[PDB]
Amino acid sequence: PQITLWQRPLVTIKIGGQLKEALLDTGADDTVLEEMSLPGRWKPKMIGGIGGFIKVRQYDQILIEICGHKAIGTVLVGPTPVNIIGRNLLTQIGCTLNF
Amino acid sequence: PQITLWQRPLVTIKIGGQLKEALLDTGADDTVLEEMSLPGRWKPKMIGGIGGFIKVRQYDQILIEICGHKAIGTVLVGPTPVNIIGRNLLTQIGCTLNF
Ligand SMILES: NC(=O)c1ccc(S(=O)(=O)N(Cc2ccccc2)[C@H]2CNC[C@@H]2N(Cc2ccccc2)S(=O)(=O)c2ccc(C(N)=O)cc2)cc1
Ligand SMILES: [Cl-]
Ligand SMILES: [Cl-]
Ligand SMILES: [Cl-]
Repeated sequence: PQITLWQRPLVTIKIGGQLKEALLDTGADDTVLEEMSLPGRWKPKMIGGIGGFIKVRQYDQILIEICGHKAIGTVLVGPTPVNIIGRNLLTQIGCTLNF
Repeated sequence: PQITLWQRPLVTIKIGGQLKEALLDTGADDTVLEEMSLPGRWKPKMIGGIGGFIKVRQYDQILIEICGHKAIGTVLVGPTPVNIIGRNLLTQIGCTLNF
């Protein structure tokens, strides 16, 4: 699709079999979801937000669908203001900014 | 332009006679710049996300040029770690997400 930005670009994602609402965030380098169960081992990751850096859990090679587009990549889990699809997965699904 | 998300979508803007680098950020409702002077009235606001909240000054009806595109809108000014062009101005230059 072509998504305008008059409203937040909230889309449905599917991960671990569940539908969730997430924000397409080109300012986020990474993908960070609210606390959830993901398979496997995780590694530590620091993400720098507006108020400073925080520790989150990094899970690699996770299947996630974004508006029906299948992706497999790194998903961080932590206390994000909203589920966020950041550039790692936006790139994967072929998303660009256009004006 | 069509801007890839392999890297951060950093652009040059011109605001208040200053040339700055800023991130095209679809996750940001409003534009947020590092401390600078702007003309006119302002009112305080708090904005936040990962790591917490910061206080900013909200200036409305500010002229920004983004990639040669003029746009008018609110600019939040405060101790942000990165200059952000949010949806309030992305819309004005006709910026969309595309995949
Ligand atoms: N209310 C408003 O207008 C408003 C609020 C908040 C801001 S913001 O400054 O925080 N801002 C820009 C920014 C800040 C720091 C670095 C790059 C970009 C958010 C938009 N894009 C990412 C930011 N974040 C996501 C977010 C915050 C709030 C609402 C929706 C989305 S986040 O939680 O800092 C985060 C950071 C980084 C990562 C990562 N590494 O993936 C994930 C999450 C601007 C405006
Ligand atoms: Cl840890
Ligand atoms: Cl990835
Ligand atoms: Cl505005």
